Amino acid sequence: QTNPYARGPNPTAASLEASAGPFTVRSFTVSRPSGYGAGTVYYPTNAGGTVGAIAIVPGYTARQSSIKWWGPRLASHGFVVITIDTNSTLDQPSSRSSQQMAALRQVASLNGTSSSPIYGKVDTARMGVMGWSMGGGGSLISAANNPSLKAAAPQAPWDSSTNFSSVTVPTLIFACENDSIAPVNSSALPIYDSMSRNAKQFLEINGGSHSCANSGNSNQALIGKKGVAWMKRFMDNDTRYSTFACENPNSTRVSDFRTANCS
Repeated sequence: QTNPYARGPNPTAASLEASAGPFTVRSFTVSRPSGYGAGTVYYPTNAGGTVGAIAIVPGYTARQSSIKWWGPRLASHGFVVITIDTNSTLDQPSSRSSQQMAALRQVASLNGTSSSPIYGKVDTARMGVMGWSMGGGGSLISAANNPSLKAAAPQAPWDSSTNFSSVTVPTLIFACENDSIAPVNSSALPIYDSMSRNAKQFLEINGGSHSCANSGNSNQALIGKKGVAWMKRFMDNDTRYSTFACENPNSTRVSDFRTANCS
């Protein structure tokens, strides 16, 4: 009769492009991180039911400030988000994946802790992974090793191997056209091309440097619209987002677009 995971009013193009969605957002610092360096948790106060969880990791030498804007933007549409700092700023993708999954593990334990702000707010069976550069490589390793994850959306990914043909998780890849650290022709695009068994999408930002999807970027309307809709459609099975998730935006800010196995 109804989707038990659907939350919030019917989405529109304007509402997905605004800086904030429908729910009020609060946040707190993790007092004693378990297996990673530091973490901030963003959550909705009034979503009307339990919601899925997303863990986000930055890149080599980077910290939480680079990916922070995703916290309030995703949480305000009905998600619990944890953004992390790694044990060392110089950790490699394999280690970054380990710490991303330890962060999801701790969010799950906080759901059962009555003193926590997110006590009872999380559906621990529905989780997803995001991250930038080496942390986006780490996100793909996480999905390849843990196929119960519901969604993946790395940005400017990099890894020592481009072969991710074992990934069965729905994966959205954000790429930046003018990336000189993890160039599209030698990382993001071969990574996308290796995935043969999943719903997938490739979205390359016109004229974008390596940090084209970080906090402060000038395409937050489009990037945020696509990120929220992808997570809504595949973590929540919410078919109100099916067109927003799979469609070609037909935008002057996208220089390359590709999708497979979506509808």
